Amino acid sequence: NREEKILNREIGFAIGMPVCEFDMVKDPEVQDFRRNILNVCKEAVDLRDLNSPHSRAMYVYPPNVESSPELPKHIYNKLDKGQIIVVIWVIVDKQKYTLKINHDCVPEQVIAEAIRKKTRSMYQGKYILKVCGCDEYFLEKYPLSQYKYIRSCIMLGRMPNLMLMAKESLYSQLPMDCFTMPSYSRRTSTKSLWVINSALRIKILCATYVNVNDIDKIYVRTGIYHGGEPLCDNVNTQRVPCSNPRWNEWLNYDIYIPDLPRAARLCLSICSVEEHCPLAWGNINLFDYTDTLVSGKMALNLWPVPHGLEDLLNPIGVTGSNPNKETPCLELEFDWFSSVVKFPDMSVIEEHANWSVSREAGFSYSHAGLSNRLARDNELRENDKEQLKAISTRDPLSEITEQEKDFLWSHRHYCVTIPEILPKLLLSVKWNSRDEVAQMYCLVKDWPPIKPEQAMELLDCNYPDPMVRGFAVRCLEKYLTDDKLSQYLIQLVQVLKYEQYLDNLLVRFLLKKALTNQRIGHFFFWHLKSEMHNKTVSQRFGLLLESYCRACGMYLKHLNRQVEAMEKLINLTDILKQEKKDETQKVQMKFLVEQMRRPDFMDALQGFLSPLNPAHQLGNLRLEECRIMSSAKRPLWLNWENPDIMSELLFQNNEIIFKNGDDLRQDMLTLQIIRIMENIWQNQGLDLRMLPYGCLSIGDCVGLIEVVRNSHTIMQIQCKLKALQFNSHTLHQWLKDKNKGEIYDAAIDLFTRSCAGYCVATFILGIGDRHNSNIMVKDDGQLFHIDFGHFLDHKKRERVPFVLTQDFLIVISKGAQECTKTREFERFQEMCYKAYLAIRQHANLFINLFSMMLGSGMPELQSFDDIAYIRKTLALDKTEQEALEYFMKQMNDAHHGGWT
Ligand SMILES: CCn1c(-c2cnc(C)nc2)nc2c(-c3ccc4c(c3)[C@](C)(Cc3ccccc3)C(=O)N4)ncnc21
Repeated sequence: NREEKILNREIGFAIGMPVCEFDMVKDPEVQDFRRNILNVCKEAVDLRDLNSPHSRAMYVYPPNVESSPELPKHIYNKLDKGQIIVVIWVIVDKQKYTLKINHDCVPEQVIAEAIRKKTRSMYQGKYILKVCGCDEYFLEKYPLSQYKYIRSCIMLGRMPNLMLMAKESLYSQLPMDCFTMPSYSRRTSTKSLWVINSALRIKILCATYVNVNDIDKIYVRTGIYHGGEPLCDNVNTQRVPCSNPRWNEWLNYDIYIPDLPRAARLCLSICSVEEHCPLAWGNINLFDYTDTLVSGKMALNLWPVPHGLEDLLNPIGVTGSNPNKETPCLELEFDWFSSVVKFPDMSVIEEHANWSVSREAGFSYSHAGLSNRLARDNELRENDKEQLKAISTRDPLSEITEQEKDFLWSHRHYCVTIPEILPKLLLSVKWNSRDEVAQMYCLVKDWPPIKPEQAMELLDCNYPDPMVRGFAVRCLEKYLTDDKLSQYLIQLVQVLKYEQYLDNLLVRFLLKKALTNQRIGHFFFWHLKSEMHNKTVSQRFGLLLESYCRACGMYLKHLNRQVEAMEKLINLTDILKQEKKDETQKVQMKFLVEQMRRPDFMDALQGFLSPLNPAHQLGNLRLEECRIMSSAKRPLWLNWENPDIMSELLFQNNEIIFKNGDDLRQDMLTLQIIRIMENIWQNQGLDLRMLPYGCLSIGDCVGLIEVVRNSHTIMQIQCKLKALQFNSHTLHQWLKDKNKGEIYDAAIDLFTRSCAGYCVATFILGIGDRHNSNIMVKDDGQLFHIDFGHFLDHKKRERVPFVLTQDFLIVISKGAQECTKTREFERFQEMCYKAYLAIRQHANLFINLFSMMLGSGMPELQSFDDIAYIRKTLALDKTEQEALEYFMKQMNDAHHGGWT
C-alpha cells in the first residue's frame, strides 16, 4: 500500500487531478471501466515481456519506419545504382567509417560492413545502430531505406550518420516494468426489448436551478435520435412561465419500443420563445452500458448553448449529465414495465434477420412492387450495378437522395461485392426499423474488410451504432500500421468523444497500442492531457489517462518531467502575462532569468524529453539564447543544448517556442494535413517539399512550436533601409546572393516547388490571408508558411490566400521582367495542376479527417457546412477537367492574368 500510494501521487501529477477523485465517483459505469480496462493493461505488459529485453526495447524505441518498403522512382533515382553512402561512427574518440551499400540492406548487414571496414584499417549480433544526435534506434530487421531518417536523407541529399552501440549498453538503461494491479481491481424479471408491445413515452417532471431575467415563457423540447438523425418527430411540452418550471407532462413519441436501435438517444433542451431560443440542452442514452433500457426517475444537469449553433436541440453535442451541479437540472421519468428491459442478444437478432431474408426471398413480383425498398434477385440488371458503383465513388458529404437510399437498401446483398459502399448503405438503413437493422447487423458481421482510411469514416458522428463501429475497429486492428496510427492519432483520439460508453472497442484498441508502442503512447498521453480542462470530456479522458499511467512503465516518470517543465513555463508566462505586462522587455527578461535560475525551477526546466518529439533530449537551458518574443501573448523562445554525444551531426541546440494564450489546435491540424498532402505528392513522384514543423497543444490555449532554423519572413528580406521604395527583384537578389555559383539552380528549383505546394495547399484549405510576415523562406530557397490560425470558410466566395505577387514570379522565372510568359512559369503552373488533382483524387481522406474533428470545439470547424468549403475548392461535383479549369480561373482572377 505504500508503493501504491506513491504511484497514485505520480499518476495524479501526470493527469492534473488526484486519483481519489475517481474513487469517490458513484456511477457504476466509471468503476466498471476502471476495473474492466485493466485486462488491456495486462495484455500490453505481457507483450512487452514476451522476448525480453528486446521486446522492452522495441516498446521504448519502436522502429521509425515508412509503411511501404518500396521506393518511388524519384527516390530510387537519387541512389547510385540502388546504393546509398552511409557514415557509421564508433566511439572508442570518434571514428567515422564511410560505407557504400545497397539501400535495402538490413541493419545486421550494415553493422557487418562497418566492422569489415574497421577490420581492414588494422561480432555483428552484439551491436545496434542509433541515429547520431537523437534517441532513435534501428532495432528491427527492416530494409535500411524503410527507416524514415534514411528515406529523408536520400530525398534531401544529406549523409546518414549512424552510431554503433553495444546492445547491452542500451538494454542496461531500460528499467524493468513491475506492473501492479491496483486496489480497485478486486471488486421484477429480465425481458427482451422486442417483447415490449408499447409506444415510447417519457415524462418531464420539473426543472431546478432555472435562474433567468428578457426571458418570459419556457418549455422543454425533446427528440429521439440515432446520431444526428431523428427517429420520429420532435415533441414539445406545454408552455410555462420561467418563474415556475414544472410540466408534469408525459410526451408520446411516434416510435414502437421494439424498433429502438441500440444507440438511440433522447436529446432535449429548455427553450424560451415568434422567436425561439434554447437556454440549456442535454442528451442521454436510452440504453445504458449494460444494454438496459433506462427506467425510473432521473435528474439531468444541462449544458450552456454555444453561440454559432442557433438550432433548438443539440444531438451532435455530448451525451450525459453536466458535472457542474449548479446548473439547470431537469428531472425526468421513464416508463416502467414491471421488469428490467434489455436490448436483445445477437443470436435473437440473427434469427430475426434470417427469418426476414427468407420471407423476402419468397415475395412475388406484385408484393415487391408495393415498396421501393423491396427488390427481387432476378431483377438486378447490369445498369443497376453500374449505378451502385457510381454511388460508391461519390465523396462522404455528397447527398444521398431518398430514392438512392431505397435503391441501395433494396440491393444490399449486391453491395457486399463492392464493400467500399458500406458508409452509403448504412445511411440508407431505416434505423427506426428492427427488421431492417437486424439484417444490417448480419451484413456488417460478415462484411469484407475495407481500407483503414475508409474505416475511419465509420467512427465519426454519423455512425453511432456499436456494430458498425466495432467493424471499423476490426479494420484498423487488421490493417492500420503503427506509422499511420501515429499519423491519424489526433482524429482517433477525438472520435473517442462520440462513443456512448466509457468501455468500448475503440478505446481498447487505442490504449493497447499506446501501451505497446511508446511513440504512440507519448502523443496519446499529450492529446488526452491537453483537454483535461474541458468538462465535457475530463472524466472520460482522466480515467483513460489513469489506465495508461498504471501500465506505461518507466515512461510515466519521464512524462512527469515534461509535465513539471510545462507547468513551470505556464506559471512563469502567467506572471509575465499579468504582473509584468506593462514593463519593458528588459525588465521582463531580468525577472524571467532570475526566476529560471531558482534551483527548483532550473532543475524542472532542464534535462527532459521534448514533448514535440521524445527522441529529442533537452539538456541544459541556454538562458543567454532564450527570449520573450515581441508578439502579443509573450511567447518564450527557448533554447536547450542537445546533450547527445554526437549532437554536432544533427543539431547542437534545440529551439522551441512556448506560447501561452493562443488556441494552437487549428495550426496543429493544418500542419498534419500539410504533411499528409506532402506524403501524397512524394508517393506519386511529385517532389514538392513542404515544411510541416512541429506543433503540439498541451493544454487550454497553451502549446509548443518547433523553430525552423535559418529562415526569415519575406518582409525582412525586402526591408533590407527600404514601403513606397519596395522592389520586386529584392527577394530574387537575396536568394541569389545566398546561392552563388553552381547552386543557384537548386535554390530556384526548391523555391519553385515549395511555392507550388503551398499555393495548392493553401487554396484547397482556405488558410488565413498570406502576407510578407507569415510567409518564410530558408537560405537554400525552401518557402513555407506559418500561422495557420484560420482555415476553411473563415471569411463567411472562395478566396486565394497565397497571391503570387511579382516578387515570387521573378524568383520562379530567374530574374526575367516578363515572368508570367516564360518556360519556368509554365513548368511551375504544371506542378500546381498535378498537385491539385493529386489531392482531388484523395478527397475522401481529407473530408473524413475533417469530419472526425467536428465534435472538437474548434471555432472554424463546427458543422459539415464548414467542411463543404473543401468540396468547393476541390470541385468534387464537377468533372476532373472542369475542376482543373475551375482551379485555373481562381488563380487567374486573383493574379489578374497568367492562368488560362
Ligand atoms: C516555424 C515556427 N516559427 C514561428 C511561429 C511563431 N508563431 C506561430 C503561431 N507560428 C510560427 N516563428 C518563427 C521564427 C521567427 C519569428 C519571428 C521572429 C524571428 C523568428 C526573429 C528573426 C528572431 C527572434 C527575435 C526575437 C525573439 C525570437 C525570435 C525575429 O526578430 N522575429 N523563426 C523560426 N521559426 C518560427
